[PDB]
Amino acid sequence: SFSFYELKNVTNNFDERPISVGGNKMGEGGFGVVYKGYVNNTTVAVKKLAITTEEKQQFDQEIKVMAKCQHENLVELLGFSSDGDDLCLVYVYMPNGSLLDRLSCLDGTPPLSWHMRCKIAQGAANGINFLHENHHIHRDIKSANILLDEAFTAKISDFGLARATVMTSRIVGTTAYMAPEALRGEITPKSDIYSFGVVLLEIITGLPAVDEHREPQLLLDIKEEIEDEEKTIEDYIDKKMNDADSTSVEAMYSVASQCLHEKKNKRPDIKKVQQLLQEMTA
Ligand SMILES: CC(C)Oc1nc2nn([C@]34CO[C@](C)(C3)C4)cc2cc1C(=O)Nc1cccn([C@H]2C[C@H]2F)c1=O
Repeated sequence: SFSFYELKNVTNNFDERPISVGGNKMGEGGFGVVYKGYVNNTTVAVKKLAITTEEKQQFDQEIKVMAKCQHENLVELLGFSSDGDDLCLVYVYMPNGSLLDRLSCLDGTPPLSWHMRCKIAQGAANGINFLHENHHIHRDIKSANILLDEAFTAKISDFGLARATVMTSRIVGTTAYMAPEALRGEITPKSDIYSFGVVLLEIITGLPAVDEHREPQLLLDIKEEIEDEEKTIEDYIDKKMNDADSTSVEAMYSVASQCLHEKKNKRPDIKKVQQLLQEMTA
């Protein structure tokens, strides 16, 4: 447990400037802003939450799922702070930031090699598999919620939407990653698989999941382009790599394609996805 005074103190008073300019801001999600902190001889990440105020519930839920789900491919939650002006979650610092940022080479980081893209996709599937085995649905699988430590091990983060077939009157998620049935209110782990297909296309292409100036705007729509023979896989392979063999890139694309089936019951389950990603680099 942490106090707002101490989290405030170790974040330079929640300095909103980017790290490069001298502040503490590392990024921001839909629901908060993430700051670097240095507390008790340890670098940490501190998310200050910031949707109706009752919609506090997320803070509450994030703590319960972290208690249950601990795994090599899941971010570790260090502590929290409910006292003070805002609420705050403290996590183990992830030295290579998010997969989203490393795919865009944000702040000058080197492009991820194909070999490391392959290991990261396997690691992220392992984290999803752990969640579904423990009867959890993440509901916000995306490359911004896959973080990378100093070994480039993938760790799933941001459990504020996770849940323990069923409809909800409160649809949540990130639209550019969301399966059709999840957009329409369904709660199923089959939807996490769909979102993971989009993440696999980010990893293949280096492109963001949505781009209003791009044709097509939604990355998941390049699957139909390739199927229609309007483009090839090769047209979309990230050029910022020189170790991407054709065979294994097409193999991961095929995985991404099966994940992106419109009909949830035609999608592979996470165990099949794990097996196929394993076979890719075997
Ligand atoms: C993605 C962004 C928000 O976080 C980070 N960006 C970073 N960039 N760099 C560098 C180093 O060299 C560079 C050139 C790349 C800058 C290091 C980073 C560490 C973090 C971090 O540890 N971030 C989280 C840890 C734990 C959890 N969560 C999420 C729940 C939310 F809080 C995190 O976000």
